Amino acid sequence: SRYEHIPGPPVLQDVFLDWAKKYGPVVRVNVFHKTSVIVTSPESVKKFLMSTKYNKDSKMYRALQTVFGERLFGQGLVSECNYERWHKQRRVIDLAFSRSSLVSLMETFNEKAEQLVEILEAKADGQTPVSMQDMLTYTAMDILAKAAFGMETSMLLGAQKPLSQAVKLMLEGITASRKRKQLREVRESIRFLRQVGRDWVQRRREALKRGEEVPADILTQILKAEEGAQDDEGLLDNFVTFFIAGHETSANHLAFTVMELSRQPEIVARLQAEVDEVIGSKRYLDFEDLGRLQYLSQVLKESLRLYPPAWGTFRLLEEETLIDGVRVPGNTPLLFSTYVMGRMDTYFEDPLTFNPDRFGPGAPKPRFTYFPFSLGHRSCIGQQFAQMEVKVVMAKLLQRLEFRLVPGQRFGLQEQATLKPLDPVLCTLRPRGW
Ligand code: HEM
Ligand SMILES: CC(C)N(c1cccc(-c2cnco2)c1)S(=O)(=O)c1cccc(Cl)c1
Repeated sequence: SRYEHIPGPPVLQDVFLDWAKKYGPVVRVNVFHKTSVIVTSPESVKKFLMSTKYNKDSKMYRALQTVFGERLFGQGLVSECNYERWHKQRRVIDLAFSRSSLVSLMETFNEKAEQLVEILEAKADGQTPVSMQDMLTYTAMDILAKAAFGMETSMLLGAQKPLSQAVKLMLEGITASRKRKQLREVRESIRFLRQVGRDWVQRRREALKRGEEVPADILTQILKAEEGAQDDEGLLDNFVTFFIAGHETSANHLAFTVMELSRQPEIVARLQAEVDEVIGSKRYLDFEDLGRLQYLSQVLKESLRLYPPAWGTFRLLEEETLIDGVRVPGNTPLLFSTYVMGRMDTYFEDPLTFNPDRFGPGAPKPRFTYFPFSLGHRSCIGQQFAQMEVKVVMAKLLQRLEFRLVPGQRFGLQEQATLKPLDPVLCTLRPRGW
C-alpha cells in the first residue's frame, strides 16, 4: 500500500523497458524481494548517481553478498554499501588501475589475444562450428587470471573446465534466487571458488616468503586492503569479486559485439580497414595504437548501448523525495538501468538500430542516458582495463579472421546475473585474404 500510488502495472529487463515506456520515468516493481522503483529520467540519473550523498542499497546487494546461505561477493568492492568501508578499499585497489599499471598489461592482453586468434585460425575452414561465446570467455578468463593474480588458467587450452562450470552455476544461482540438486551444485560452486581463492592466495604468500619475483597486480592491492583483518574473509570477498567481475562482463561484451557485427558486413568491412591501416601486419598492438582505433572505439560504445552486460544499479533513498513529480517514500531502493534507457526512443532515435555514428566526434554526447560502467563514485574501477582488453581482442580478430554466424543462431539475450547472448554465438570462420 505504501507504494500503491506510484505508477506501475496492477528477459525481465525488457519488461522493465515496457513498464518504463508505458508508465513514465518513475515506476514501482515488485519482482525483487523488496518493492523498488525504477528511475529512467536523465535528471534523476544525474542527481542520484553523481552524488556521495546517495549510497548503494544493501538489501538489494545482499543477493550478491550471499547466495543460498553461501557467502559470495560478501563485503568486497562491488557489494560493500557502507561508504567508509567502500572508500577505504577503493583507494588502495585504485593503484592497480593507474595508467602505468594498465599500460604494463598490454603484453598479457596481446599474448592471450594472439593465442585465441591462432586457435581460431586453425579451425577456419568455413565449415567447423565454433562457439565464440565460449572462446571469448576462455580468453577473458585467461587474461584476468594472469593480469590480476599472476596465474595461468589455460582455459584456451581446454583446462579448468570444472572452474568455468562453477562460475556458470553460481551466476545462474544469483538470478534464480530472485531444486534440491540445483541448490547443492550452486553452494558447492561458490565454496569451490572461495577455495581457489585460498589456493592462489597461499601461492602468493609463499612466493613472497621464498623471496621470488612478484609483479604488482590487483592481488597485491587486495592484500594491502586487508593488512590488519582478523581473518581472510574480506580478502576472499575481493578475490571472488575481481575473479568474476574481471572477466564476466568483458566476456559478455565481446560475445555481444561479435554476435551483432555478424549481421553488419558494412561495419565489419570498415573495422577491417581501420585495423589494416593502423596496425598493418603487426602482431602486437601498442598502447598508442589503441587510441587510433576510433571507429572500433565507437562500435564498442554502441554495443554497450544496445547490449550492456551490467543492466542495473541500486541506491538507497533515505528520505521521502519528489522524483519527477512522483512522491517516493523514504527507505526505498531506486533502480537505474542503462539497458532500459538505451532502448527508449525518447533517449535514442531508432533505439534498436545499431549505429556507431551515435558516438562519432562532433555527435551530441548522451547526457546521462548511457552508463554501461555506471556513473559517479561507484563507477567501474575496471573500465579502462576492460576498454583496452576488448579493443586488443577485437582488433586481432578483425585483422585475421572472417566470421559468419551459423544460421539458426538467435540474437536474443539471457540473464545469468549479467546479460549475455542466449545462444553460444556459433560461427564458421575463414582467414582474411580469401
Ligand atoms: C565491459 C566490461 C565491464 C562492464 C560493462 C562493467 C560494468 C560495471 C558496472 C555497471 C559497475 C557498477 C556496479 C554497481 O553499480 O553495482 C561496475 C563496477 C565494478 N566493476 Fe566493472 N565492468 C566491466 C569490467 C570490469 C573489469 C575488467 C573489472 C576488474 C578488472 C571490473 C570490476 C569492477 C568492480 C570491482 C566494480 C566495483 C567498483 C566500485 O564500486 O568501486 N569490471 N562495473
Ligand atoms: C551492476 C551489477 C550489480 N551487475 C553485475 C553483476 C555481476 C558482476 C558485475 C560486474 C561489474 N563489473 C564487472 O562485472 C555486475 S548486474 O547488473 O549484472 C546485476 C546482477 C544481479 C543483480 C542485479 Cl540487481 C544486477
